[PDB]
Amino acid sequence: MFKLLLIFADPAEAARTLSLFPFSLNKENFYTYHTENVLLDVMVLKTWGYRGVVQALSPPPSGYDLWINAGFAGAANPNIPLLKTYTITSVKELTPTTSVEEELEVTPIPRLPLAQLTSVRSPYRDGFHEHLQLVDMEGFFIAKQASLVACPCSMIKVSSDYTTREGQDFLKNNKVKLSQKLAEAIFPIYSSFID
Amino acid sequence: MFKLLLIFADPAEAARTLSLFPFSLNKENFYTYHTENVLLDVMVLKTWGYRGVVQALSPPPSGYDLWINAGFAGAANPNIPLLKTYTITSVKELTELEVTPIPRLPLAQLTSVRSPYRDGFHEHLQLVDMEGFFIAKQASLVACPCSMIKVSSDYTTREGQDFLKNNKVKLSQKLAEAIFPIYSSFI
Ligand SMILES: Nc1ncnc2[nH]cnc12
Repeated sequence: MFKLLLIFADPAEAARTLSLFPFSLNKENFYTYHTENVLLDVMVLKTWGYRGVVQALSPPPSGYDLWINAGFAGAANPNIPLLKTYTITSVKELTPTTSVEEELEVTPIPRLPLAQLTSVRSPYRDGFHEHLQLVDMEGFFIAKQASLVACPCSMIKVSSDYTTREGQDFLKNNKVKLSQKLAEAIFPIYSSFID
Repeated sequence: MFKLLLIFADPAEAARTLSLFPFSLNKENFYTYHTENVLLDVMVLKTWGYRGVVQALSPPPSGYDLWINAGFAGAANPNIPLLKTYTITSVKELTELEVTPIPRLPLAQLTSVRSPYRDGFHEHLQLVDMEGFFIAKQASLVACPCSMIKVSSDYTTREGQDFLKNNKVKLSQKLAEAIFPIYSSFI
């Protein structure tokens, strides 16, 4: 029996995927669905408050066969069109006050185009950048927690906004469309693990 | 822009497919969704069988590039397992028309009847429904290709509907999981 964990940063990202299957809330306060040989669970990191906390995935969930982090990401290069779904090859956490970085490889999803991801704490609205592609908040954290349970981790990121002040309105106004692109990319993955 | 019409005979059969996209309700039982490249419309009949087809699809809508009739079907041969999604190659009325198969689905032939068929397996039948023949006839009027997705929902023996009633969610979800990739085939 194949056990797949989906991880979304927030409810908006998760919404359309949660519509795809008849999930139920379990007694542990997260969403679950199973059929045939597949268990499909969903966890949402930040449902409350102004920020996510480390205990959202600490200790990391044990026992799954694959984690997929699906979410929105800002485009920091104008050559990335919006509303486009990518899979991630590597994710780096960047600390802007020191320029110190860490970086982990992640497992690409078949048939999605490849991109690099940088995770940063604060929303990225500085502008465009020579050496950034997609930018999110939680990707590195999730990949690093996955390493603690030796579970492979893949990422699906949809381009949600250009990383400028003016560009944030597009994210504000297109959350349903963006969440739908995530759902459409997740389905063929789920389907490939039916035995 | 590709234009797809999906037709379901009742809301329970349609329910999980309608959960797949953030459809807008244009009018009673008529749902619409689009991206730039694909228009996806869903019609749910207001009653079953030939009467419901006539009410909803006469006149037949023009302008679509494909019609898909998705629904529950009875299995009239014990060699057909239940909870299995098939695509249809031909359809006839028990009392014939080619149908366009959806790729990567098991193949079956369909017979459309005007009353719930419970006569057992004593005929060379495969899957049995109430709407498909009549929907294919309407699609022909507008020279539109027609495909059908039929999930085996009961055996055509007495009280066989109990399996369908117990498995409504799973059956409706099987239809949704066959429909979701078709939408993606046009992007
Ligand atoms: N047994 C049956 N007869 C006719 N139409 C059906 N649709 C589903 N089951 C059926």
